[PDB]
Amino acid sequence: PLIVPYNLPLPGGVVPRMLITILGTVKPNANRIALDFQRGNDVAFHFNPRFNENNRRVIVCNTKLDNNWGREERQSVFPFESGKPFKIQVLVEPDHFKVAVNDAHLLQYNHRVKKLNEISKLGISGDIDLTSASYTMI
Ligand SMILES: CO[C@@H]1[C@@H](n2cc(-c3ccc(Cl)c(F)c3F)nn2)[C@@H](O)[C@@H](CO)O[C@@H]1Cc1cn([C@@H]2CCOC[C@@H]2F)nn1
Ligand SMILES: [Cl-]
Repeated sequence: PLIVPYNLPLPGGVVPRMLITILGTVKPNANRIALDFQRGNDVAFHFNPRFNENNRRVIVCNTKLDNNWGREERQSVFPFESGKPFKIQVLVEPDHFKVAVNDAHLLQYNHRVKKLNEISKLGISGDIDLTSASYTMI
């Protein structure tokens, strides 16, 4: 286990067939979780479960370029629960990131940042206890 926030290094960036597994437990009174796939200051893929946005639960995904947030992709399917252990898996595919939570497909996010080999850090933050952060090639 590690104390958030934590940066998982991704040397030489990501590549198709790379499967990243984040294990943790959501804190009892959680407001938000965030994964940030970074290319320097740019955020290629921000995955942001929000427990209480306008008294609703929503997943927000976005890209940050030149310090500006772009078009949000939103999803009401919300597999997380306060207090509960989770597994987030991010499969890097040629054209998108594929996200599954607790072995169930959640969403796909098309690559806006094209230089996968430059996406060299994964930031993990928010209202979680982080157990594990690792990757393998499938
Ligand atoms: C509050 O900041 C968030 C941002 N955010 C969230 C965090 C974070 C920090 C720490 C922890 Cl522990 C953690 F969980 C975190 F989510 N940091 N930055 C991010 O979620 C962003 C996703 O679009 O939305 C907000 C920023 C934002 C969005 N937009 C518009 C909205 C209309 O559409 C076009 C633009 F997107 N303008 N600014
Ligand atoms: Cl944090």
